[PDB]
Amino acid sequence: FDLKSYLKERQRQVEAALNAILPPQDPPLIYESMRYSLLAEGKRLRPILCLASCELAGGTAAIALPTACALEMVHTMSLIHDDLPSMDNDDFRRGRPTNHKVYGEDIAILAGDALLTYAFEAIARHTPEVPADRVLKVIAALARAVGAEGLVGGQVVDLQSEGRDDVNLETLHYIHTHKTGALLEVSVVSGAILAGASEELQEQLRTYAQKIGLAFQVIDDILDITKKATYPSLLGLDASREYADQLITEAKAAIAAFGAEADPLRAIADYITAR
Amino acid sequence: FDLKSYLKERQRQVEAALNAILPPQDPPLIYESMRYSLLAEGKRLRPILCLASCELAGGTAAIALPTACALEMVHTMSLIHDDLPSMDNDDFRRGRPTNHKVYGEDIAILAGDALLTYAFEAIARHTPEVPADRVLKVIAALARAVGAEGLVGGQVVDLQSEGRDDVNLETLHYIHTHKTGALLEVSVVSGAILAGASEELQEQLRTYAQKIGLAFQVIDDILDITAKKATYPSLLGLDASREYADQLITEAKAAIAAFGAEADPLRAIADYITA
Repeated sequence: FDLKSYLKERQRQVEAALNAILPPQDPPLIYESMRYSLLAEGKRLRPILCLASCELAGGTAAIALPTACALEMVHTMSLIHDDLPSMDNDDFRRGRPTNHKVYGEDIAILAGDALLTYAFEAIARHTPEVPADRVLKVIAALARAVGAEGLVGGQVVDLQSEGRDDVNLETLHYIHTHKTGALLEVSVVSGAILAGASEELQEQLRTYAQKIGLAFQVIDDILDITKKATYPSLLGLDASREYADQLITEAKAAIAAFGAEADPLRAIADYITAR
Repeated sequence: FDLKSYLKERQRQVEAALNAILPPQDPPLIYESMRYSLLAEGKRLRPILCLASCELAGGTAAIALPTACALEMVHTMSLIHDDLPSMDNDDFRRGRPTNHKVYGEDIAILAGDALLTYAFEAIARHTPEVPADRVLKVIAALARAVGAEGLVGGQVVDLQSEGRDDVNLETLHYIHTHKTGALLEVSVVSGAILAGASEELQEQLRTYAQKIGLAFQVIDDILDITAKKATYPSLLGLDASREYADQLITEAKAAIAAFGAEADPLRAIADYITA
């Protein structure tokens, strides 16, 4: 399976969709700020996982593309807010000034707020050929994933953990499953819901997304060391490596029943451990 | 019509709903910050307009109460973000410290983000009986109203207008219809949509909400000078501003003139503004 080629094609398609679904409008400054962060270079993993889960569950890319775009908008608003001086205080991201360094903190906050709202608008208004009740379940699932039970909850426990000496593995698990996991889970589940997948298929994809998310975090901590409590700091390097391998095993196991449709998802799992 | 008595009863109902729909949960700090701003003293005009519009269009309070709560959550997140040092830099609001002075700017930003998301979750998850397609229309309408075409667009043109000497009546009209009007418009329209009102009834209520919003702003500007920023008095003159306020309330009551009973609370709110 040519993962490099699949990812490059899908990245191009998502970037073209994002550019078309949020065109330059009035007032020009707020649209420019939003698009400055949204159309910046990125892997587009969340939209790609949404389109791949839809296809695997028998749906078309077309029905899931608004939701795919929405997932990137929510991801983008979390980065804009996190770069703020009040939060991680970053002047640069991937070689490019951060939104607030170019437009001011006030415009950056507002660009984040407008992207979060546009995510919900795009799902509700533009999702084609899916019954309303299923589109509503996606709205509810995305709202749960991004808010205090998900992304925001994770950010808040992480902030409270800064410079503590007592951060344990339960705390680390909560932070990673909420700060990053919740949005990965809803990326795959939303694609499946739009396609009209069974609860069983939804739970399989949820398992896959949680596991690859945790795997990515364990391997990143390993690559850093290749006071912040990390998987290596608590488990030890060799135990961390085994944990990462167990997570990708359980991720691939969750989608073992399918054929060629699951190959892109299998390849993404493999790539993480190969990194 | 006893407005004082109607408002006190509806305020009690909304505050009970708000407290129940967002109970204290884990992580405790984020829920505490959210509730600190959400359950603070207020008129609850937006939820009240939602319940009143639903009833007027033949719906029940019960079908609109999650949306009513959602409108207050969005209003609350706008105040939290606006009080930030990056924006209006307010240490106090209605006698009490602002969210960021109590919890820090990071928790305040995240509490705002989590309230905006919960607004959409509450509508999608808890709206009873109303068919899904109409609940989706409310999600879309609220997203349009809060984002760059509405509240955020208004805030951005307002920020760009600070310390300009060329601010004209078109700019002032845009700011007030978008910064404050759009959320008032969607408060009444959302109630009507949930009830299954005609486009005609929706446009009548929209006209009413825009006009009372403008009327409130013109009268506030009058009361500031009665007791460089371009105002209605600075551009129109005091006596012309007074006539504009009276014309707005006239056009607002005219919009709902055909009704006879459930329009009385909306008529009373128009009257209150001119007083």
